[PDB]
Amino acid sequence: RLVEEKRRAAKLAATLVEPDQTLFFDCGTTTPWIIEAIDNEIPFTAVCYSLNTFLALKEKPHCRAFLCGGEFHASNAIFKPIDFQQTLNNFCPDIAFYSAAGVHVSKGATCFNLEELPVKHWAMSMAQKHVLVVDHSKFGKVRPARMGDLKRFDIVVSDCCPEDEYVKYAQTQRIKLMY
Amino acid sequence: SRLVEEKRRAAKLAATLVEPDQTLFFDCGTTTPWIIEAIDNEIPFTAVCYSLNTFLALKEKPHCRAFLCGGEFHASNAIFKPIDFQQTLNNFCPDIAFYSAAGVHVSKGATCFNLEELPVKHWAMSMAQKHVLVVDHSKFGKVRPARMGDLKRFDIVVSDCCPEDEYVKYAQTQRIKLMY
Amino acid sequence: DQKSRLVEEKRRAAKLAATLVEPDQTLFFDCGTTTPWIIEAIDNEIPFTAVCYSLNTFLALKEKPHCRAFLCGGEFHASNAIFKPIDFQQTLNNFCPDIAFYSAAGVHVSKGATCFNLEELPVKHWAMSMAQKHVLVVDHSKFGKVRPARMGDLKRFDIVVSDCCPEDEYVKYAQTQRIKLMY
Amino acid sequence: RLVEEKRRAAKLAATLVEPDQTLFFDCGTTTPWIIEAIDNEIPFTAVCYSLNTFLALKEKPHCRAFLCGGEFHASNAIFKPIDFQQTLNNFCPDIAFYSAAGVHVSKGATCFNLEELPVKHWAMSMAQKHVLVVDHSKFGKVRPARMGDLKRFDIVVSDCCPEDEYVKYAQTQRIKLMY
Amino acid sequence: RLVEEKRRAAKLAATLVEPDQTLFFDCGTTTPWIIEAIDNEIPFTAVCYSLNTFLALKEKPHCRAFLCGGEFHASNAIFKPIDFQQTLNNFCPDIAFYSAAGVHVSKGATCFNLEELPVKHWAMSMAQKHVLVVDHSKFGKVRPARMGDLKRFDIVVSDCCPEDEYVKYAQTQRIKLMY
Amino acid sequence: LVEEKRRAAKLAATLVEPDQTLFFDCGTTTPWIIEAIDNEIPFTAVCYSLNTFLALKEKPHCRAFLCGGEFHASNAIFKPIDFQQTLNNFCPDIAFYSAAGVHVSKGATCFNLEELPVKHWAMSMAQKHVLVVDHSKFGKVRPARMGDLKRFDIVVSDCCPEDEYVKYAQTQRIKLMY
Ligand SMILES: [Cl-]
Ligand SMILES: [Cl-]
Ligand SMILES: [Cl-]
Ligand SMILES: [Cl-]
Repeated sequence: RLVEEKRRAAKLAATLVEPDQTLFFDCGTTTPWIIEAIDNEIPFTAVCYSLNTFLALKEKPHCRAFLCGGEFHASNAIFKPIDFQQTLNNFCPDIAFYSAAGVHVSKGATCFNLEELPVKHWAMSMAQKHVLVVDHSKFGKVRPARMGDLKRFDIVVSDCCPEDEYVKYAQTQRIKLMY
Repeated sequence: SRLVEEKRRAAKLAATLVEPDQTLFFDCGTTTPWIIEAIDNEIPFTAVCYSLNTFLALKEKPHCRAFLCGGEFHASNAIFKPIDFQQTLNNFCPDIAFYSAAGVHVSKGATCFNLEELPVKHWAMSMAQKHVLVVDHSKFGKVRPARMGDLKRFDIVVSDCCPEDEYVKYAQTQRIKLMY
Repeated sequence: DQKSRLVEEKRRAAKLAATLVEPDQTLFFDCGTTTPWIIEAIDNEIPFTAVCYSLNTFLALKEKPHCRAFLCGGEFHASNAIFKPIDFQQTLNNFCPDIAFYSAAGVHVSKGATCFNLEELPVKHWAMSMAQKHVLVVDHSKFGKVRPARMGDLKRFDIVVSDCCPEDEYVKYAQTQRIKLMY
Repeated sequence: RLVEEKRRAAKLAATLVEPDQTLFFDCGTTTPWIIEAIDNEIPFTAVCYSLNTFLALKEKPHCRAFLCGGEFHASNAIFKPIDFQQTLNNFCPDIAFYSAAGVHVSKGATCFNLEELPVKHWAMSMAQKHVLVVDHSKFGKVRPARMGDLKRFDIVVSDCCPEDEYVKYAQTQRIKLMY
Repeated sequence: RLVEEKRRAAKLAATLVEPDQTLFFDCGTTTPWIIEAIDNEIPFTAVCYSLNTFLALKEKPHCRAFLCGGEFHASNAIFKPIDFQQTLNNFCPDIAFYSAAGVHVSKGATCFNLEELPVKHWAMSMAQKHVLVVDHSKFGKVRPARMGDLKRFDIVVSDCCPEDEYVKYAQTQRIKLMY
Repeated sequence: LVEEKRRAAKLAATLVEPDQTLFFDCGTTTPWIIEAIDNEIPFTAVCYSLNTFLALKEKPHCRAFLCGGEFHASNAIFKPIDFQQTLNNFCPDIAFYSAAGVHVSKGATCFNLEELPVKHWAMSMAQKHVLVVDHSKFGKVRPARMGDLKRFDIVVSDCCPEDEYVKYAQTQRIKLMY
């Protein structure tokens, strides 16, 4: 589970949040720790597509919360839109916080489920700043559903310094590493 | 909190209308979750809703394919209000829509407390194939500020006991089936 | 002059009518120069929702910091600066107001409540059919007058608010029809 | 502010108005200049959803003015219909004049408030010709409420030629630029 | 199952095909009769998303057959794209031929399966002319998956003149009825 | 060489684990791999040819994906026009490849160049690369070059190839299964 590592990376990712921003939060067990770490006095607007992520936003007294609806999928408790992403097409989030099961220089960022790709792809195209929040265990892993190339992300946040391969790759692509 | 026993009986009767593989719409409130709980746990069905407690009840049904209408979250009745285009809901023509109402009045119609619930209630009233209002005996004669529509918009009104003769006569004249 | 005395009579009736507003109620305000004084007299700390169909009524609601204001749109008409709804399903059919506050140019025991403009009857009749409590707010000069547009029988109003008690025939009619007179 | 630039762009947009047309005017401080530029002898029907826009139409002696009613929102003094589906039924404007706080090739046209999206989306679905009227400062900006892709607009009107990025996108997508 | 009626409506729909057009064919047992009715000498490009439709196109010597890929669903043997936003982004068919289980004046065109809506919605958004081909039994029926309002279709083709309420709706909405 | 192809295909099928995401190349060898997978093993598969898809369609526990595009009669394949629609969404656990030639110098080759865009996609995105060829493919040189043999982690055949291939496989750390 690496809960302690996820919580530390998420706390560092939360330092990027500014008052009145519109934020996108991906699914999984890492992003809810970002929501918890945001000071409860900071007002913000948030969009999400998973039950545990929404329930975390619901506990923030100054969060204007939006949920992308659709068919419920038990894995990661997500909602998958039938086709058009009406709710999401109304936003250009200041920051999108992403989750991934794998981070690979050649293969890119991957996840376990294809059902999560439509919303992750929407965020990658419509958000203004892309922040991948992943514990150290995700580096070097490759899962079967592909989100995209690592160059799609502006910042990668983790619990400790990634291997030298990712440090050098991040320098070349101007990807900021926070750990 | 109050009239749970009555809400349970109305829900029990409403659940008998469900048939296998139907697409069902469930309104917000504390009555409709009891309908979902009363449905045969072995019957497969597809359900559409727009509120958190309604969705959580559908999630507990092993053979329910559940859809949630998204949008802005409103604390009252824990609903989701679409910004404008009802994308998820525009994909459905439910076999049965189960509605909630704070008031049932012969001339003013069915009413609720919150205007934010009217867009999805009006959608169901235009797109569902059968309209079933599920209300306890206390809703009859009450009028709240947000108007859902005329009682002739419903095919069936389900309650825990027979309403006053005023509603029996009205339902008989309008061809509205009363179930209690 | 006669203009200033008319405003203070309307303001006195409107100030008394404002005492009926309770927190979180949904209110309807009619058109004219009496209803804006009701809106102004409501405690600025009381939250409420209000629907109207005229520009001056809307502008008065806009000044209330805790008023959730709704304006019935449509085509604009110069007299009383009203909006004629094309479709009542747009805004008005969504409401069953807790209280409807009405204006009238005439109040008569047999001819009923009347106004000058037939164009205002569609919205006035809508409110009379859908609101939960009906409050007619009129200065004393309106009693006994009969204008061409008929709103309805005086018995359709739960409360009639004026700047002074009307003549005995109105007091007796109110007792027979269970109309509360406020003055 | 840029009042002179807004007036010059709006004056150019007004040249598209023909007698007896039905026009939609968006909210903001640019569209009132289009209304001012229309010849006073030209009769037309107009629909709007904001107080300042309506007051400008009321001042036009040969304008049959319609106001889209609903809940009042102080920002831009707009009215938001209770039910988007019942917005201005049976109105099919010949031209819709739109406002935007941001014009971006990838993110599209954006505005500051989500409460303005329902009537803007109504016009985008019902109007026969879509004209975006924006001063040069809107180009490159991305605001939190998204109206739609720039290809949703038939014409983009401005006070001067925008950067080559926009001239190129308009040329490839066949979007007319007027300046 | 009115196969002769489906074949008659399909033959009439086939008269709209012109050489070198790009055509979309919906799933079901009505559209394959349109494909059979097209002269085997007429060259054309076909887009489909179902196995039986594809196998019918594969036999047309001058047809360039394109298959919309994705996840296979046994009902109607269709393919559902992983991400609707990336579906056939380069095609703008001259004509889209649609299927429907229900044709209703108020509720619109409906089908039985939600998995068919993404490609049906893609065609409705990208094709230049929309032609619904339905036998007389579809009129008045309502199924649970909604494709859209009847006004989304330019032409409705059937095996006989439908009931007066459909003739009136079509006249008012400018929908051409072919039978 | 149906018996030889089934022999090699059956050996290749022993590599499949439940719940894996697999890529199956075109040709008449890969459908025999699909046939050999136990019908009770659940798996997800992506392909780009008609016969390969029809083979997946017969597996009751296979979640089947077909990469679309323009149909091409030879090897009955689909030529993708947009890699973003289906293929770029996958990083398969195992890619099972076909080839008409296996040569130390010329590498793995096929007859049709229309197959290279999808084969090259698989070679770059799959996690494990398994070339399944009967003994007759060794030493042949066809006109469409897939890539050097070192790009494949495993080469599955129906019998031991000539010593030149055994030694080359050892120097490249390629596993030979036969
Ligand atoms: Cl009057
Ligand atoms: Cl709102
Ligand atoms: Cl595809
Ligand atoms: Cl190399």
